[PDB]
Amino acid sequence: GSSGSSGRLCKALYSFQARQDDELNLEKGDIVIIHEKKEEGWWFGSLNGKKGHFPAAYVEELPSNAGNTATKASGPSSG
Repeated sequence: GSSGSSGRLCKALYSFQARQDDELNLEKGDIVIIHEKKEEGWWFGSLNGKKGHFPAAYVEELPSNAGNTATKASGPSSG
């Protein structure tokens, strides 16, 4: 599609409650951007704009994102 293929994606099967800021909170059916997974189960990525350490067993790697998330705004010569 678009020049990329750098970060992987995944869906949170079970909602995770990040005890502290160290970990990352996940919600049932949440797409997280896989940044780095150089750990056993402990994955690293951003959910909704916030990065952190979340479990793998909770999320599941996906081949492609879900449907198509986009919006249409207007401004000073937006496009």
